[PDB]
Amino acid sequence: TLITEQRNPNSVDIDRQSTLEIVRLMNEEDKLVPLAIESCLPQISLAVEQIVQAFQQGGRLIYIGAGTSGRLGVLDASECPPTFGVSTEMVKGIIAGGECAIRHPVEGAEDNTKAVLNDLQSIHFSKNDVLVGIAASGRTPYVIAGLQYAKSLGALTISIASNPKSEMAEIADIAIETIVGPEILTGSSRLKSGTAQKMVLNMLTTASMILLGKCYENLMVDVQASNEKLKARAVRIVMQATDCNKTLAEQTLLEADQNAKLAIMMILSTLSKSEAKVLLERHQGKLRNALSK
Amino acid sequence: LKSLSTLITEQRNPNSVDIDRQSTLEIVRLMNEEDKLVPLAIESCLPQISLAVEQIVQAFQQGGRLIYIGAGTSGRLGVLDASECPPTFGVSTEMVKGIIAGGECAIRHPVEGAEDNTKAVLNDLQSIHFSKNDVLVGIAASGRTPYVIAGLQYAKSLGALTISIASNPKSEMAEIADIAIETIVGPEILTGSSRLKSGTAQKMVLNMLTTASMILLGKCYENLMVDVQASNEKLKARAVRIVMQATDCNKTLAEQTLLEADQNAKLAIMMILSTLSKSEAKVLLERHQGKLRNALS
Ligand SMILES: CC(=O)N[C@@H](CO)[C@@H](O[C@H](C)C(=O)O)[C@H](O)[C@H](O)COP(=O)(O)O
Repeated sequence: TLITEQRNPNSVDIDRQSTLEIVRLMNEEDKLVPLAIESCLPQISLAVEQIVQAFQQGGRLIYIGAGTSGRLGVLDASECPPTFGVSTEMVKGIIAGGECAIRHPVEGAEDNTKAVLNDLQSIHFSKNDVLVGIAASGRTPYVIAGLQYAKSLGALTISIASNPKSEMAEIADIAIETIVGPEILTGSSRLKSGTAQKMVLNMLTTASMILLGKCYENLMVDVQASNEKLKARAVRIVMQATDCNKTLAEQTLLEADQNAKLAIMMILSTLSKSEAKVLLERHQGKLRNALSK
Repeated sequence: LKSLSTLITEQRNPNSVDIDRQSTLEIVRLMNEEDKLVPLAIESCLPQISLAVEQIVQAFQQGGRLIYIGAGTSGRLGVLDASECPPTFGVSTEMVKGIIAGGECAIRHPVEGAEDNTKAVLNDLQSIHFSKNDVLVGIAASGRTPYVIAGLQYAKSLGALTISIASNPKSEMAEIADIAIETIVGPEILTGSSRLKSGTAQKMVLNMLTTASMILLGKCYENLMVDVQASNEKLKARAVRIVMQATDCNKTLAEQTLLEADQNAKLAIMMILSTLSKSEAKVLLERHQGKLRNALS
């Protein structure tokens, strides 16, 4: 009786339509997703602010889910250290069934309310951490038990689901409800619900990191340059922020240990490396504040 | 700073110059406004996506596999979409495969240099015995990731159909590939953060490539995925439910017909709706390529 499980009347003839019609239909349904997220903007906004607050108190952003949801959690978290320069501990994706569940099934993983207890305890989940439970259905027991444990510790709990008034929503402090409508292939939550979940998670990390100063203007100043594109982007970023040349950007970057934010601080302040480090620290890595003062 | 200024993926977004000073709600609203651009960008790609699906369907029918390659988020999304196919469609793990630069180490974190390593893609493709009957989909926002470029070249040299998905127009990847899909989502909210709009566009396109191709293989009755073989207890319950949902019959007929059809839900549905016996239903279904409603005339 859940929306996620309903049949979609616009896809009833999909088994006899042309290739173009099927993809047109899917693309049409896809336009529903950003609209569905729009209803959720106030809750998402509140989520970010609370996450930022938790980050400032030493807590982490923890994602849990099974199957596609858990994989999306891992995907979003994976990108935080190279984009924002933070540790792997800061945003962690946990998936039902562990490491292999990223590619492979794990029978009963989504129904194992005992395992989520172990999974959260082995990372010492605490009152200061934030738990986001992700399940299109809103009733995945693994996620439910996870949320319950987090709530019992006094931790902030966020639920992301695609059915209204879910059990997950009831438990969680903040209920994000992405009502994307019945899927094109009945029950295929990986489609619109997966897309919505990616959009929401992308917001939770991007927005919170922007607010923690993990960027400057719209430049990725905390990027970890682990390849040719990224190494060239760091140089580019320093030039964009300072109007200096390529030679000076590379030189400073080298001196700043490939830290573009530090390099920018050094160039726009004429300060030495150690003093630029000192001023940045004193303003929590917020380059704008470190230069404003 | 090399030629990155030329690529939309590396360009600055006018709407987010001050994003480090905008309020929390302004930030999420902007990300949301920009998200709206993505299905629109994919709309203009529908004819190429169609061509790609049709090619993939031929390959599936010729015993070929659908192979995804990429680095970083792209690679991960290839792996994501492929990982979902066996449970979603009741297919073998071999039929859709996701390969990511740097292997299993890259799945949770970056691997230093992996996207640059043009030798490694040769090993990765050879290790799964990539052949001319397979379809290679190269996935890269920038359209110039050398790992993926070399991937495609190797595939092309074999005579395998090649598909590229990129977010910059007229890319090197597009030049090499037979079918070029070009999702122009515009500059990201955080400059160069291709995990965002490009990642979303990538997921949407991959989802179409697998979902539409599976539908064309006849896996569906109306908008139900019915190709399930009840090899154990939990697939049986899923089969019974889908037989019931498709034919509006009761649990009794669904369970009995499942038995007579050797645990094949699709054939069970065929028997019930046609009133034909197992062997007869099998013949008629084959004559219409395993497409249920075409067979039921
Ligand atoms: C830009 C960034 O800081 N991180 C992301 C994307 O946001 C990149 O990945 C990182 C480096 C990784 O290896 O985890 C990106 O996914 C690859 O460079 C693929 O680029 P592309 O081939 O054009 O799709």
